[PDB]
Amino acid sequence: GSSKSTVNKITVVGGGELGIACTLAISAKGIADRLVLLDLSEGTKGATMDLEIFNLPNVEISKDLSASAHSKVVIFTVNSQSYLDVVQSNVDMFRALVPALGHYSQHSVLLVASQPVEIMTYVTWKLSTFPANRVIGIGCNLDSQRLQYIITNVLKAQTSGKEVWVIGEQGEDKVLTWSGEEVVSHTSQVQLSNRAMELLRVKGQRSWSVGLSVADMVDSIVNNKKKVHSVSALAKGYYDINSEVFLSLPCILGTNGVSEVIKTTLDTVTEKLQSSASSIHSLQQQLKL
Amino acid sequence: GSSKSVNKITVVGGGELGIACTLAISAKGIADRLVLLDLSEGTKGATMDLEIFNLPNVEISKDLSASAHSKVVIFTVNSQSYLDVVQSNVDMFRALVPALGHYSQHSVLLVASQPVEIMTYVTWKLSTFPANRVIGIGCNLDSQRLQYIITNVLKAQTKEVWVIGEQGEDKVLTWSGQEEVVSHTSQVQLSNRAMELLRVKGQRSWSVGLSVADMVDSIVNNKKKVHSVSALAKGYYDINSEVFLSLPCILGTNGVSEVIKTLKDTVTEKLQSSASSIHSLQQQLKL
Ligand code: NA
Ligand code: NA
Repeated sequence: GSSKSTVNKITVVGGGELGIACTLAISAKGIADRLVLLDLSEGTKGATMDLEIFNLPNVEISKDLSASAHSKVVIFTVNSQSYLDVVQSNVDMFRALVPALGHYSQHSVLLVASQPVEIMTYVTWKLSTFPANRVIGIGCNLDSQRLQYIITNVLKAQTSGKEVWVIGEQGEDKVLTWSGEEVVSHTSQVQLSNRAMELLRVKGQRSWSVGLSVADMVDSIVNNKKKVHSVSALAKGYYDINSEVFLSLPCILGTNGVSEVIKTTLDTVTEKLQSSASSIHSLQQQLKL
Repeated sequence: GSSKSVNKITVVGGGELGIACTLAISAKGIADRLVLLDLSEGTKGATMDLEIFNLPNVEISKDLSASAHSKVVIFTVNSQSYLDVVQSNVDMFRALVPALGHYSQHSVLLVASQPVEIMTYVTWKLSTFPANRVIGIGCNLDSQRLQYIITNVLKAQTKEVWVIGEQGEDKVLTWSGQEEVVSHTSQVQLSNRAMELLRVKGQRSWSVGLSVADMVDSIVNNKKKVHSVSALAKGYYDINSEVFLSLPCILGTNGVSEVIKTLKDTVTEKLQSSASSIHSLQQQLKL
């Protein structure tokens, strides 16, 4: 008792934790005018039953691919022994999905959040027959937003007009670059960069964090923010890469996807990027697409 | 590039469950202001991404006093023999609940930490709040799923069924009943089947977050909606020990306004058994 003592339609592909995280983050900020969650699991699982029960006003859950029609953004969150076999399994899942989703939303931006992101973005590009500017992966977007917060807020470091980005291939080995001027000591900038990078590298990347970074990218696209994000983008022509690979590059994002790749200062950065391009390209060559 | 081919709500804990509650509450616009208390080692930067994301009405803090004047305080924090594990959880609550109760003296305390029955009792003891304003998530998620299973998965004619008692793999159900007479055997068969469908399902952080947000909705908007929540069960089912079990309650601005009357033998048997075992564990805890 009382005793004491335009209508912005967005499709999230996948009803797993990442798909749910994207859905909730997008809904939390009111980014979508309407949101379709494509639940592609076995029906018996009832993977998204709780979301149906919760009944978000502008959210529709469906198992029908055609429910995604006329989307502004289609977000891929789905995922499947040896490395090549595991990647091939993911590729094969995308092969049965991307062409249909591309058909249903022919003017959308395709946003790839499935891993390994560089290969999966390339695969999505090849399967959709979309222009490269409208196919992007989450790349090092989360890394970059965190790194910038680390420098500004954790380290309270004086950075003057210069912005820092994590670029290239997503992984434990991380590559950074600066875009901006006030003259700064090379030694001090390297020391700052190394320190902020160490702080970043120990952090995990859980589904909720990825969902939040995805929602922010969708925000930029649907509202034509022209905000810079480091995303997986077609890297041929940059850093003397002559192969068709997607690496994370700082891009201006808006209604038509990537509007511009911004220039950064120019060497180990090129070397690491070319090495990534080489290994990614070699793995793409042995995949069945 | 071109080429082709004022309702203030505090969430206690910044772990996955705390985040899930925060996002679910924000998604529906339930909170006017939301404070997320990040009680981890600040070195981990547990909630950094949520700060970066910058939800308009969300404040992240490590300061307990930032929770002051909340309408609802949600406990999502958690954490070797079973008694030692629960004791560590109790000890964490001992350093927390009394301060949060002090800072929001007129709030409803909503306990989402496990084992929920014991942790709700502990929160009740530590806060010195009236029992109606201390509730646990109990079997709320179970109940909402079970009703959805019957109505939507089984398309069965009947919403008036609740999962009650102690949260666990072996579940107890009860019906409110009405003027329409139904065959006992048919109702038992329906219940067993829906219960099996429910029992194979997991309860992930995102699912619990959604069910929590819905309960917060009922409280802060005074919905007077029935939820099966962990509530002081003394007086019900011949239990005269102070234990919290999940009972169907009407929730509103002052927490539990009424425990609804539900069904006639095995249900009481299972409830008394749960009451006894829970009470035994409470007696051996240091509170
Ligand atoms: Na809906
Ligand atoms: Na904020």
